Amino acid sequence: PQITLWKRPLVTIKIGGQLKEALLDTGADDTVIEEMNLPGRWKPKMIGGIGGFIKVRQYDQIIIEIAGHKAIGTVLVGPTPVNIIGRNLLTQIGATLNF
Amino acid sequence: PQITLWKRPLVTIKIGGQLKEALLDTGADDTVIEEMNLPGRWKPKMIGGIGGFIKVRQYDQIIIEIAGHKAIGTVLVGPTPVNIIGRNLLTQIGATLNF
Ligand SMILES: CC(C)[C@H](NC(=O)[C@H](C)NC(=O)OCc1ccccc1)C(=O)N[C@@H](Cc1ccccc1)[C@@H](O)[C@H](O)[C@H](Cc1ccccc1)NC(=O)[C@@H](NC(=O)[C@H](C)NC(=O)OCc1ccccc1)C(C)C
Ligand SMILES: Cc1ccc(S(=O)(=O)NC(=O)NC2CCN(c3nccc(C(F)(F)F)n3)CC2)cc1
Repeated sequence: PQITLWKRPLVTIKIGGQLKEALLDTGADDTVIEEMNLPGRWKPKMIGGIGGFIKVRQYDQIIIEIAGHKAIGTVLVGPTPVNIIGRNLLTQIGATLNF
Repeated sequence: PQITLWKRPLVTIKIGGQLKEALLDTGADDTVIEEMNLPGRWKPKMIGGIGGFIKVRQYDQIIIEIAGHKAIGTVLVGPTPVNIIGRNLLTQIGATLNF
């Protein structure tokens, strides 16, 4: 695809039989989601935001379809105001910024 | 150019006749920049993201060069831990997410 940026880059993501939407986010080191019935336990983490720092729940080896493409990685769950797909998962599906 | 994303996409910018580096941020609705005086009048605004909210001086019709591409737009001035060229100005230089 070749997505223009006049609106938010929200794409259909799927994860362990859960259809959702998410934000392709070139300024996000990590992928961060609001909830999902993920692999039980989670090693805790801290992530950096514009308005301070938040505590999240890290889950690894996570299979996720993004916009068609398959991806494997580290989905954090945290108090995010929108499902964010960061560079860790954007790399694998070949996603690049262009101008 | 075509920017892969294994690292942060920081680029050279020129703003207020001052050279900076700044992160190309497709999740950001607005453009946010660290302290500096710009010309013209500002008006208060709060923006929010991860961690919570910050306060900003919003400036308008602010001429800005980005990886050597000219652009007029709204630019927010406030204490971000990083300069962010969000979607408002990305649409001007013709930026797209390609995969
Ligand atoms: C996703 C995170 C991992 C990411 N943070 C990082 O990658 C940081 C630097 N690194 C990191 O987490 O590494 C691990 C760690 C941290 C420190 C040391 C060791 C361990 C991040 O906060 N990403 C943001 C940029 C950033 C990075 C460096 C430091 C400061 C800010 C935007 O790209 C990202 O797009 C966010 C997510 C998002 C998108 C849209 C909606 C709300 C939040 N947007 C924003 O912060 C922007 N806000 C918006 O687009 C609009 C204007 N506001 C909004 O819709 O907010 C309403 C909202 C606020 C409050 C609660 C409910 C709703 C923007 C203006 C800066
Ligand atoms: C391989 C390939 C090359 C070129 C193209 S394109 O057709 O010249 N450009 C384009 O289509 N832009 C927009 C429309 C489709 N869209 C999108 N693309 C993928 C996945 C999702 C979804 F649903 F999950 F959200 N949405 C937004 C961008 C296509 C394919």
